[PDB]
Amino acid sequence: LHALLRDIPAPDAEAMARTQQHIDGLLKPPGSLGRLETLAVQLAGMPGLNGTPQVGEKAVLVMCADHGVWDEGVAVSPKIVTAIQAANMTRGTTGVCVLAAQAGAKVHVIDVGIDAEPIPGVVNMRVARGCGNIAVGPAMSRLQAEALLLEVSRYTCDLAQRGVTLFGVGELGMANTTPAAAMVSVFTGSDAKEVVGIGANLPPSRIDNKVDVVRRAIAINQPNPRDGIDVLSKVGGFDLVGMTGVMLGAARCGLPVLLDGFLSYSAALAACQIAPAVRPYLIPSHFSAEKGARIALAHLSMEPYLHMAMRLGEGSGAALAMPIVEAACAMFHNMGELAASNIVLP
Amino acid sequence: LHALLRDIPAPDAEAMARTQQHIDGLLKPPGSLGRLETLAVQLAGMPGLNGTPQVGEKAVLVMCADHGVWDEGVAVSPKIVTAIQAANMTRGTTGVCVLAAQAGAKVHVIDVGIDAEPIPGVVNMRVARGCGNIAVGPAMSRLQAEALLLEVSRYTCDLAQRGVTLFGVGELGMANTTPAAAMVSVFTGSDAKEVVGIGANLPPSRIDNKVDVVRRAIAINQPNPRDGIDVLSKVGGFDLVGMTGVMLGAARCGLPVLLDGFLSYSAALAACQIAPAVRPYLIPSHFSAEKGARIALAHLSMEPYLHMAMRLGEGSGAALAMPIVEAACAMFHNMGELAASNIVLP
Ligand SMILES: O=C(O)c1ccc[n+]([C@@H]2O[C@H](COP(=O)([O-])O)[C@@H](O)[C@H]2O)c1
Ligand SMILES: O=C(O)c1ccc[n+]([C@@H]2O[C@H](COP(=O)([O-])O)[C@@H](O)[C@H]2O)c1
Ligand SMILES: Cc1cc(N)c(N)cc1C
Ligand SMILES: Cc1cc(N)c(N)cc1C
Repeated sequence: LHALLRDIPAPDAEAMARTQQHIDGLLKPPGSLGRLETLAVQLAGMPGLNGTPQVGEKAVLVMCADHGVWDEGVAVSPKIVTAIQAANMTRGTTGVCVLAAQAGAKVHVIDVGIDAEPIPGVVNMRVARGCGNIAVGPAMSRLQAEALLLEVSRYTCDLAQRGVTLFGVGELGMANTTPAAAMVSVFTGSDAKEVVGIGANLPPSRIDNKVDVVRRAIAINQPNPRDGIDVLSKVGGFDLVGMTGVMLGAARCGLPVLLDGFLSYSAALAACQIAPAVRPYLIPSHFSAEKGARIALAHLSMEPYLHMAMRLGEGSGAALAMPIVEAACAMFHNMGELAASNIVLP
Repeated sequence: LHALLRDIPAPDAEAMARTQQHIDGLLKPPGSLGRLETLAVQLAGMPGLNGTPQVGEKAVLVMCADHGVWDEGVAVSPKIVTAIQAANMTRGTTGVCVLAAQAGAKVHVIDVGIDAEPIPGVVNMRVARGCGNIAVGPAMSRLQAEALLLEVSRYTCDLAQRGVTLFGVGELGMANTTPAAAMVSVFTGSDAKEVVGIGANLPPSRIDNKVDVVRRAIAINQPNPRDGIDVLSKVGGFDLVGMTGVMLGAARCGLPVLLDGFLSYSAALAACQIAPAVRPYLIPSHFSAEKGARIALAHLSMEPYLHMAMRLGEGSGAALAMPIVEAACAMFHNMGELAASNIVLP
């Protein structure tokens, strides 16, 4: 794991320089394509893409798991929905499945801790039947966190061998916006009230209880904000740990990762805390309607491309933004050049 | 033309109701897909789509024309770039061509007033070799404006016959952000300084001159803000008139139109002023980096889906958002239902 974090490659400034020069000479006013140009350059710096903005196979990894904190009354959805929905993921009827299909990406459903019997067709990496109730103690041990990080990381970079060049991350777990809020609060230094949202339609009246639970989880566990793994194991979850692992794996693989919503933001904060070298590989997708989204994105210093007021999770936003990443590549490779048209601009 | 505006159909509330009910029963927390759900319902109300959110063939109409106000030193790009770029549009090497190809849409290049010899492969609807310099008088006569509106409208709704269900609008004309700013100023009531931007990389030092020109154009022409056609003919342009015509044509055809950038916003203001019934058919794409974008979007009461800091024009943003429109349809048609999975939510 120390080896893993140690070998994360730095962006290729040489490739980025050639990219910028090429973009500037395209049939358009310099910089007129805004963030599309910026995105194209970023990709070019990623060693896994071979010095150029390109997109081969696409995959969305969905980490599924249950949370003990569900018993604290912080989620209105039945607990079994996690297992049921994970199963639907294999049938391609879920939101991320439909959106991924539109983007030509493949959805990988991974069980890292669902509290139910194993689901056929689902990748099995189950740590336990649900994580501990963070309200009264840790969600898991530090070893269980590190082990899962390692496992998911290898799985991710292994997919690279099969031709995957763009990753999307997502989750599925009833009550997971609670540990996510706790993590955001700890990494950010913001009060729980500022980060706790309604998750999956939590009634406004029950919001006060959710804030109390987050506070309790933090007071009891005393997670070290300077230790990302410590925070994840104490007030996080298996699904959140998995998302972090995907980010570390892609970074080590020198490939781009598309974040999704609020849950992915907390995992991204943890990842960047564990290994800053990961940041250059992160690509935002949309701006989650969850209350604590603005704060989480600010500390990540990211500005999403899409404002859809989405809050489904599953990696649905990640899939929706994949066409954008491909558009930056198309621009870079298919556009004509000013010089070829004898156009000279000041 | 009065017949045209008179026959614009109202949205189908019955179809929209069935749509909302169907979306609410999808395999996800009600409303969790945010603006995707809202978009899906909007499409369902459009009579041309036959009571359901669907997308058949896609087209982007690019209105090209030159402006006399160019001689006032408000644009840094050579005037011939309009003709040269219009030609490149036929070769598929321009920004909108590359982005449209990615979206599977066809680009229609239409010449409504380029100041150069006719370009082969370009649809000819030329009103004149460039419009009048709005700084010293009107850009065109009221009749020339009404005639072009009618011509473009018919062309647009005629494409519907060929299977087009989604339209994208765009333009090409050196110096056109000047008349666009003038129009936004008049329709909005905002001062020129608040709406004039740098267009295609206009040096910050030359911005003062551009503001003066806009003021002069308004003072001399005295356009009636309550008369959209009056405003277009006086301080608008052929390309701006064409964009307005596309919007009126699609609306009459009961079909959706994707706006592009700042130039499209001014055309949209004019269109909604001429016929309010057009508003329900307008779909925003991205948020233009042009200074007067926020104000124009506010009066249009629209919130773009994409924040790419783009300012190329051509309809490049419109093309970039087409996948989003298709995603709303995919969600609506391909997602599973809660009842089928025995999932019950409060
Ligand atoms: O991705 C987001 O921004 C997102 C925001 C709110 C809710 N969710 C989804 O809803 C679940 C978490 O909501 P909750 O109320 O059970 O804490 C989880 O399974 C996520 O997939 C996801
Ligand atoms: O669409 C926009 O928001 C947009 C914003 C700024 C500039 N443009 C493009 O640049 C041209 C107008 O810029 P300018 O400086 O000649 O007034 C015109 O041909 C447009 O296609 C387009
Ligand atoms: C200079 C220039 C300006 C614009 N507006 C466009 N579309 C293209 C080029 C090349
Ligand atoms: C209830 C519920 C919640 C979530 N978070 C998801 N993805 C799906 C469903 C059905």
